[PDB]
Amino acid sequence: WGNELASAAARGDLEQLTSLLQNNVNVNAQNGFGRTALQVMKLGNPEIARRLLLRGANPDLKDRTGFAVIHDAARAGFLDTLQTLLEFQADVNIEDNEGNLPLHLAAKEGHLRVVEFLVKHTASNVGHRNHKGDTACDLARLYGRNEVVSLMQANG
Amino acid sequence: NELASAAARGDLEQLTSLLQNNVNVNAQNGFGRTALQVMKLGNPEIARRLLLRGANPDLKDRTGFAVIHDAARAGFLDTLQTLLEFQADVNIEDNEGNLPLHLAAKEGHLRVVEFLVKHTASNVGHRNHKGDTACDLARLYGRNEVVSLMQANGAG
Repeated sequence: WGNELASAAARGDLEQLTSLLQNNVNVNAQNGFGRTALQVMKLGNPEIARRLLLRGANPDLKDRTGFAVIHDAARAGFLDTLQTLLEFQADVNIEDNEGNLPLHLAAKEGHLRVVEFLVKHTASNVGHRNHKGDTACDLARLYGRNEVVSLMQANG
Repeated sequence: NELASAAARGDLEQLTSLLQNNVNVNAQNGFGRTALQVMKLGNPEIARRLLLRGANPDLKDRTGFAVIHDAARAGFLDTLQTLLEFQADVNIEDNEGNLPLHLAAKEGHLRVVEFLVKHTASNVGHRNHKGDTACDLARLYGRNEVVSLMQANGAG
C-alpha cells in the first residue's frame, strides 16, 4: 500500500492510485525514502492530490529540506494543486529552511497567476521577510520578475 | 416538454400515449433534463416504459447523481429494480464515490440494501472518496439494522 500508493502518485497514474485507495491504506504512510504519496506526487495532477487529501493526507509535511508540497507547487507554477491543497487546509504561510513562503518561491520564479491568487485570495503574509531579510516582492525584483513586482505593489 | 412533464407529474397514461408515437425519449428540456430524470419517484411503470423505449438509465444530473442514486437514497425499491432490469449500472458512483448501496445504507433503507446485497452486482466492498464502505456509512449514521443485515449477508 504505502509504497505502491506513493509510486502511483509519483508517476501521476490516477487510475492506479484510485485502484489502490480501494484498499485499507494509510495515505500518510512513508515510502522507502521517507516521503508520502502526497509529497512525491507528480504535479499537474490536482485530482490525485484531491483523492489523497480526501483520505486524510497531511499537506503540511516537509521533506529532507523543509519543503512542503505547496512550496513545490508554488515554485513550479502549478496553481490547481496549490488551490486544492489550500481547500484542504494546507498552511499558506509554511516556511522552507530559509524563511521563504510559497509566495516567495512563486514570486522568485515569475508565476504571476500563482502570485495573484496568493496575494488576492489567501492569508499569505505579503510582508514576510525570509531569514536574509527579503520579502517575496524583494525576490521578484531581484530576479527581474517585472510583471510580478508591478502586480504585487498594485495590491499589497 | 410533453413527455417530461408527464413523467414529472406521474401521468402514466399520457406518457404511454406519447411513447406509442415514437416521441424522442431522451429529449432534454430547457433545464437540460430528460423525462426519466424529472420523473417523480414511486412510479416504476413510468421508469419501465421509458427504459423499454430507449431512455438512458446511466445519465448523471448536474449534482452528479444517476436516477438509481436518487431511488436508493430515497428508498424507492421498485424504480431501482426496474432501472437494473434495463442495464443500469449498479456500481455507478456519485461525486463523493458513493454507490446506490452507500446511499441506501446511510439512509437506513433496509429493503433497498437487502436487495442490493442479495440480488445484484453491487461491489459490497467499494470505498467512497473518504474511504468508507456502505457498511461503514451505516454504522457511521447509526443504522444498526442495516449493519446487521449486511453482516448476515457477507456484506460487512
